[PDB]
Amino acid sequence: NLKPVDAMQCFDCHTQIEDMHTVGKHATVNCVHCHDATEHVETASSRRMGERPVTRMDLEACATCHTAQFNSFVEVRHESHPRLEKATPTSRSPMFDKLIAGHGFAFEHAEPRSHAFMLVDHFVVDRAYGGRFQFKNWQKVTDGMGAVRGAWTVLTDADPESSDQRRFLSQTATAANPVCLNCKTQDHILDWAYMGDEHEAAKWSRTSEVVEFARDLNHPLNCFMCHDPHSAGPRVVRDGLINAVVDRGLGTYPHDPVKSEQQGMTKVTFQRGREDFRAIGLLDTADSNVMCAQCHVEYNCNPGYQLSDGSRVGMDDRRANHFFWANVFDYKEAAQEIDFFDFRHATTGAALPKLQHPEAETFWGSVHERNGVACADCHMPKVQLENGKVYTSHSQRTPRDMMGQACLNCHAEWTEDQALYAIDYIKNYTHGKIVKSEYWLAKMIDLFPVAKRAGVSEDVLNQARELHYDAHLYWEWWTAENSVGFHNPDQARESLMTSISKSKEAVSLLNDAIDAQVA
Amino acid sequence: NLKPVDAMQCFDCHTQIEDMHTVGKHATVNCVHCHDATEHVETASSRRMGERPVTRMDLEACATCHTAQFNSFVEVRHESHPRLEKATPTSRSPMFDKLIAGHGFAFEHAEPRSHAFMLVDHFVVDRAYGGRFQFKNWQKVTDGMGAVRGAWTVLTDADPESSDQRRFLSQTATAANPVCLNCKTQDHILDWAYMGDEHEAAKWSRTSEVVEFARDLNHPLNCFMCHDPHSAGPRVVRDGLINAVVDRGLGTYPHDPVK
Amino acid sequence: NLKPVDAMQCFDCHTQIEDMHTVGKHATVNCVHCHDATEHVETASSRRMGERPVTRMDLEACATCHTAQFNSFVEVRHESHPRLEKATPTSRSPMFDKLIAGHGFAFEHAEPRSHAFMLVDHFVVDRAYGGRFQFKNWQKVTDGMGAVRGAWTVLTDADPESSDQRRFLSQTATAANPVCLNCKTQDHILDWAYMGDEHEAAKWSRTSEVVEFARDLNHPLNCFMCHDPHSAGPRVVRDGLINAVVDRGLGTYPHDPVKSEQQGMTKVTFQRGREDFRAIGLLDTADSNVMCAQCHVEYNCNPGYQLSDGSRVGMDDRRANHFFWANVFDYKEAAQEIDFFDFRHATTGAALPKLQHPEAETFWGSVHERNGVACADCHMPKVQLENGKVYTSHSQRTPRDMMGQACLNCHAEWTEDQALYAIDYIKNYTHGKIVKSEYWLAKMIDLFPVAKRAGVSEDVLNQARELHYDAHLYWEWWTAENSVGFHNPDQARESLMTSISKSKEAVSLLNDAIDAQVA
Ligand code: HEC
Ligand code: HEC
Ligand code: HEC
Ligand code: HEC
Ligand code: HEC
Ligand code: HEC
Ligand code: HEC
Ligand code: HEC
Ligand code: HEC
Ligand code: HEC
Ligand code: HEC
Ligand code: HEC
Ligand code: HEC
Ligand code: HEC
Ligand SMILES: O=S([O-])[O-]
Ligand SMILES: O=S([O-])[O-]
Ligand SMILES: O=S([O-])[O-]
Ligand SMILES: O=S([O-])[O-]
Ligand SMILES: O=S([O-])[O-]
Ligand SMILES: O=S([O-])[O-]
Ligand SMILES: O=S([O-])[O-]
Ligand SMILES: [Ca+2]
Ligand SMILES: [Ca+2]
Repeated sequence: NLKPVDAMQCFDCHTQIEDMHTVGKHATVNCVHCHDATEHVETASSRRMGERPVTRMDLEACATCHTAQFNSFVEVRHESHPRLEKATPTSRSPMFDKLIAGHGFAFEHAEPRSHAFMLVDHFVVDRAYGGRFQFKNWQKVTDGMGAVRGAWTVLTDADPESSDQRRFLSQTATAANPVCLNCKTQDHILDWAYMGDEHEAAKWSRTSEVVEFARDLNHPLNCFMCHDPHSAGPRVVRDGLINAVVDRGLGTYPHDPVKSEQQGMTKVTFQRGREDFRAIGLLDTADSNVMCAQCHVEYNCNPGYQLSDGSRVGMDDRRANHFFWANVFDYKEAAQEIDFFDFRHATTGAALPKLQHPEAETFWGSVHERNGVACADCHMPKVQLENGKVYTSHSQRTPRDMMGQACLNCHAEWTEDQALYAIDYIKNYTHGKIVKSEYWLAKMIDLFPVAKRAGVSEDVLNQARELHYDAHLYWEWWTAENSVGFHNPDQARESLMTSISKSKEAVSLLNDAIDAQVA
Repeated sequence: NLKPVDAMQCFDCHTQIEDMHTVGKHATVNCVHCHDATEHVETASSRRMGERPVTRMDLEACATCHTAQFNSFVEVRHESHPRLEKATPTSRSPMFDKLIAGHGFAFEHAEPRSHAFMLVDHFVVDRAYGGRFQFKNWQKVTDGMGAVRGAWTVLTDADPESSDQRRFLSQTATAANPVCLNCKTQDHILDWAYMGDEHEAAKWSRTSEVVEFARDLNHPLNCFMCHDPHSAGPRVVRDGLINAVVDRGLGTYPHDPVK
Repeated sequence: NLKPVDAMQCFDCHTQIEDMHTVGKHATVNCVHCHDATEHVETASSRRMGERPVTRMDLEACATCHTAQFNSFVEVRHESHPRLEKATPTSRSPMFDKLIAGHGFAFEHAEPRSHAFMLVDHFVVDRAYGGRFQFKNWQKVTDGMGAVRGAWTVLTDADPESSDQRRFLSQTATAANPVCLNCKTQDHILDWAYMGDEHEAAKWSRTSEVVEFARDLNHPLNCFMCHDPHSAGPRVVRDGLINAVVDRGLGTYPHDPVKSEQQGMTKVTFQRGREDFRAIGLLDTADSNVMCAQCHVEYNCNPGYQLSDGSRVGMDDRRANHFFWANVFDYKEAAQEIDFFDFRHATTGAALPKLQHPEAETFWGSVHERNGVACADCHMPKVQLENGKVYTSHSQRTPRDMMGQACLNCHAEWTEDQALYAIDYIKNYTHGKIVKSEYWLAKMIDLFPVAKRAGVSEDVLNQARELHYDAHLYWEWWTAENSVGFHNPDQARESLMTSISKSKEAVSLLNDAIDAQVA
């Protein structure tokens, strides 16, 4: 059984914790729930840590007093089909392999499934660790509760004796690096300096051996990613997000200065040896738009190249951990501002961006966002009980499972079937334009080898490569983004029509040049 | 927001609470969750209460850290048919009126329904208070969460100016007395001496005016009826049961001395 | 009404029948249930048949005493979508037409449906008889009971006056031959010599006119294919299977000598004019793995060519009726051992194998097979009755229809939804790798005409053709095999990664050679 410690002892040295803990809704929650600091207190001085206290990062540390929220979070949605490859005719991107050739996602890119699995799925996907990690057997894929208890309770490592990234099966890649883990877990929150910069007090950084780092990590989506454990107040902890909102002064809502001021973020910094070490962003309000934007954004979390001179941009570079914080029509400018692209297309040779699930940036300026609706209203609504204490569902999933709470309370004019029909109208229309964008991109890509072999000039090929950048960006945003247009239907429409226009322009350019060589 | 108090200072006088609280699974749960003792601490000695501290008996005191248990308790089972008289051909006792004639249960004896309603149902049944108490209207019969928040949030008293047991409608009885309430609530746990015997320190006893007692009670089946709030360990609080098992030496299983 | 005959009369001449019938569970079942032998007994001698007795092969001969098993067998699973072409984007092999070009399956290859239809479906598929046979009208496609009563009760022949294989509609083929029928019916069990070799006593053989043979056949999947009618004991009757297990000494479990000895097969031969004529394989145990392996295997049942010199291998050759009895990683060696391939790819010119539903060979060495599980545990389980005599379901279908009996009795840790999710994880992952294997095969195939037209050498084209053999084998095994990886997920994964590797190797070889011609 837990025995309480005297927090006044701690507060003598930890004045920021004192100011947060004594004022918030955890003022009565004793430190012993999350820290074992007995030897620390015996050996610390006001400026030296002494013995390092143990800090619990397991979700069960919160589940004892908050069982309803924990249980709602860990539920597995079995209807969210698992390990389902997107590069198939029945999924999001039928022509993905041709369009993405040259990039590591060609090795595997599955649809998302329930949050319980995020860390294990990151470890086992074919593009990440060369197939080094597997579930202990194929039965363990069902075990959401086990994954939450810890990745290493359900996974195996093919070679515990080595720590290098290498292929263990032929059709795998080794794309994973330490930046990735910041959107899968924050078990490393006390061991990673802000942005992953080198730091004397940091065990792990952008340049660490990712296999060694992985072995130290266990829990998905820690509860404290959105809730300060000391004040219980709303926050973010993701470095890249704090960097965009606060350091670069872009604001929580870059298109709306007023909403940014009402619903802002305050950066709180913690030091080691009196040098800045790590930071959090305290939110003015419990704003799920910004909480979910810790991960559901377009980002760099990988090495790349410079647009200017084509030189390698390695993990050591700050740009390898970056939130662009830009909508699809501002993205090219944002990538130019850091002089960066992701890969060269294997067929066309074009410098190209790689887009990641940009839900937050897509949602900006949409009808729902403009009306003050937030991710949680549709994806984590309040539970409705005939007789009960209301709490917020933490099962972050499609509103199709809870249409009464997620849609119909606001849309009183609709039945469930009518609201579903409105969603499908948007998704069907947008998916049609995605498929057409892919048809035109593929037609363009396939002309590159024909043009090369016909002796078309490098100048013409480079003109087509510049068009490929835009044709790609204005398509891939929408196969990356998970709502199939629902979050912003007009923007999806405008972007996908632009993609098709760019590809058609490139097709015309190449066809004419090929024909001129033939004559 | 709650601010914790110095529990060690309490323990200078409260040695039984100290022994229970420091050892069990509520050792880290501060007294401020259930007690407002600021003036008490200022005025008490080990031999004098001073100002009486406030003690919370509402179930929400536990629901903050144990929402799953609270929500499962308060749920209303709509299939448990409400206000269903047992003395009918389709219920438990078709000839109950003839057989029970002379007893107060002849005025009304319904089948049980969900625990959330036990205190309000005790107050409104025709055999108990002469029909003095009613739900505010016939819609309120559904409101389990409201009854749990407190009986007087969902009930009305026909005559707040009098405190006597009498009939307000002809076919009612006044069978209720203070002993009844021990199986409906323990809001009176600090105001009732063991067995309801007369005691200088008891506001309420077996001989109190039950209408006055009723007005002072709010919550059904308090969570602490089965769980000690200090140790979190298993217990009972009902005097009559402790009297049978312990005082009269019958044991928890009178037919099995080993068990 | 049936009148019993004196079996002692028969036993004077039929001593093998005596030894089987008098000992087994049909010792009390009189010969008249299945034979009309009155004139036979009047005219036979100990070595000459005289008048041929009539033998019933209709399933109703068993249904009188075994109605439960019969009714469970004949049930139509309407959820098993009928006449569904696999070469479509929503089915098993979206790029099948490009990959299989040159082979008769390009004319039609539908998904399987319920066993009641196997003989009629064989007769009416577009690749088989040139469209000669049809159901009497499009309503008859529903009539499972009618198909079981007899194919010719529900089918019509476009030209009863001719017996040649020819096209009756333009986009059909005439792939059917007498070997095919051995996996659709055994009505011919007394009229076909072992392996279909020429024999004086055999009415039909590998070289027969298949249209004439077809007209003589009526019933699907006779009950006696797995149960000896005389002893009632477990057996197989399929010649190709007996040949692999017994004649070639490969064993019932080629990867496990011990299991092969515990669960073995005894070949029993019957003679005509004191010369070996036909055979059965009596099983040591009621082993559904080996019973279902009569048909659910990779096989030759067709003419082909020699790998060594490219010469035709006709129906007259023993190799036209062959069970390879080899897993995917042993198959190439098995085809080399008989010097055989199926077709030349229409685009690449590569010699290629054609793979057939290799469920039995895929199941070997899988986790379930290693734990002593058999096909019937998941596809024909015991019926569970609150009050009833237990029998074995004969409705051989997906375990999704009976998850309680097929999975959950063994997997107590799972709900039905969890077990379904585990199946889908495997099928989704494997199908993703199938689609990727097809993408790479298609990319390779499409380079052949480009290379040819650029003047690439025959030596390079032949190197690519050798790679095509392996790229094809390691892909097609999995579109042929019906579990979409479930029966052996690790093997599917290893094979499909090998396919992709081989195709990528060939793409690189051809691209480099084309580029060298251009420069
Ligand atoms: C002064 C003598 C201290 C006492 C009393 C307590 N802590 Fe401490 N702590 C102290 C220092 C100098 C440091 C290094 C960081 C800094 O602020 O200078 C720490 C660090 C921690 C940590 C972080 C550990 C990590 O892994 O990075 C924790 C969780 C922590 N301290 C907790 C803690 C508790 C619970 C205390 C009361 C029991 C406590 N500290 C007392 C200095 C001092
Ligand atoms: C019991 C000892 C608790 C532990 C362990 C955790 N929390 Fe808590 N939490 C607790 C209480 C008594 C309260 C106040 C309840 C009230 O409404 O009065 C809270 C509150 C929260 C909140 C809401 C805060 C707000 O300002 O609205 C959150 C978001 C919260 N708690 C989160 C949380 C986390 C993430 C925990 C694990 C690190 C955790 N709590 C543990 C009691 C206890
Ligand atoms: C936050 C900015 C992230 C970074 C850094 C990484 N990932 Fe991620 N990932 C993120 C989200 C919001 C999602 C779900 C939405 C979606 O579009 O899938 C994911 C999903 C995955 C998955 C599962 C789906 C799949 O692609 O198969 C995997 C396997 C995964 N992510 C791996 C991964 C790798 C290897 C990363 C570093 C190269 C990485 N993620 C970083 C958010 C973020
Ligand atoms: C990084 C730590 C994340 C935070 C914060 C949020 N999400 Fe997320 N989400 C993330 C990943 C890596 C995945 C894929 C997990 C996998 O194993 O594949 C997801 C997935 C989702 C989904 C799909 C769930 C399903 O049933 O398939 C949804 C609807 C979703 N995410 C929504 C969502 C919301 C609304 C968030 C703020 C409350 C949120 N996520 C935060 C990564 C992270
Ligand atoms: C960000 C992706 C979150 C994660 C990780 C966790 N919670 Fe959460 N929580 C989140 C939101 C948007 C809200 C609603 C805020 C509002 O006022 O609208 C909450 C709320 C809570 C509460 C408060 C009580 C309630 O409303 O239910 C608690 C106690 C709470 N959350 C606990 C909790 C636990 C235990 C978590 C890990 C399993 C957890 N939260 C993660 C957003 C996010
Ligand atoms: C948060 C500030 C709490 C308050 C308010 C209440 N309880 Fe509690 N309880 C709390 C914790 C942290 C624990 C330990 C959890 C663990 O398993 O480690 C408990 C435990 C209990 C138990 C279980 C006790 C045991 O198994 O020995 C019970 C029965 C219990 N709590 C009851 C309870 C009651 C009735 C409350 C209102 C008077 C109550 N708790 C309030 C945290 C908190
Ligand atoms: C609008 C046209 C109504 C219809 C249709 C139904 N109800 Fe009603 N009801 C309505 C009002 C305005 C009121 C009084 C509200 C108040 O708070 O003063 C009521 C009252 C009831 C009651 C209580 C009656 C009592 O004597 O105390 C009940 C039990 C009730 N309503 C139930 C009910 C049922 C079951 C209905 C469908 C048959 C129904 N109402 C329809 C308004 C309207
Ligand atoms: C000796 C005079 C016989 C008598 C008595 C019976 N049978 Fe016969 N049978 C006999 C011969 C020489 C043959 C040819 C095969 C052989 O073993 O040498 C047969 C064949 C059959 C068959 C197979 C018919 C076919 O189509 O191939 C059957 C089904 C059969 N016999 C049945 C049978 C029955 C039921 C008898 C008792 C009523 C019986 N036979 C008697 C020789 C002799
Ligand atoms: C009635 C005259 C029957 C005819 C016609 C068929 N079978 Fe039979 N069968 C019959 C009996 C009385 C029994 C024994 C029942 C018992 O359990 O004691 C059987 C048994 C079988 C078995 C089980 C054998 C075993 O060793 O376990 C099988 C597989 C079987 N029978 C198959 C079968 C076939 C395929 C039939 C048509 C050729 C057939 N039976 C006809 C009675 C009768
Ligand atoms: C046993 C070794 C077989 C041989 C010989 C033939 N077929 Fe077959 N066939 C077999 C099985 C186990 C299945 C079901 C599994 C599957 O993958 O489909 C089939 C299926 C068919 C079908 C229906 C499905 C389809 O392809 O449209 C047809 C029309 C069919 N088979 C025809 C056919 C022909 C023409 C054959 C000789 C060239 C032939 N089969 C032989 C098993 C076996
Ligand atoms: C040859 C005589 C076979 C034997 C012995 C077994 N199977 Fe079969 N199976 C065969 C064919 C030709 C077909 C396709 C029939 C058609 O008309 O398309 C099948 C089909 C199946 C299926 C699919 C059923 C569905 O609902 O779609 C299954 C699940 C199946 N077969 C399983 C199976 C089992 C487990 C067997 C041993 C008990 C078995 N089959 C034997 C051909 C033959
Ligand atoms: C009476 C008004 C009918 C309606 C309503 C439906 N059907 Fe029909 N159908 C009808 C007749 C008289 C016939 C020909 C019967 C014969 O044996 O001559 C049919 C035929 C069909 C067929 C076969 C078509 C073929 O081309 O061979 C099919 C597949 C069929 N019918 C199906 C069908 C469906 C699905 C209906 C509802 C949508 C339907 N029929 C209605 C008479 C009538
Ligand atoms: C192989 C593909 C089979 C076909 C064709 C038929 N049956 Fe079958 N049968 C098969 C198996 C795997 C089993 C279970 C054996 C075990 O002990 O596990 C059976 C069993 C029977 C029985 C025994 C009683 C029972 O378990 O139900 C009978 C009487 C039986 N089978 C009859 C029967 C009939 C009538 C068939 C044609 C419709 C038939 N079997 C075909 C495998 C196969
Ligand atoms: C007993 C007769 C079983 C039947 C029926 C089913 N399963 Fe099974 N399964 C069984 C065992 C003994 C094992 C190995 C257990 C271990 O931990 O060693 C399995 C394994 C699986 C697996 C994992 C396969 C892997 O390759 O790692 C899966 C995905 C699985 N089982 C699923 C499954 C399904 C869906 C079933 C019904 C169709 C099913 N099993 C039946 C034992 C038995
Ligand atoms: O209070 S923290 O800043 O040590
Ligand atoms: O914020 S900057 O990188 O445009
Ligand atoms: O790879 S993650 O960013 O989807
Ligand atoms: O500790 S109590 O008994 O005052
Ligand atoms: O008994 S059989 O061999 O004629
Ligand atoms: O059995 S042989 O053909 O390898
Ligand atoms: O053609 S049969 O072998 O599927
Ligand atoms: Ca990116
Ligand atoms: Ca073959």
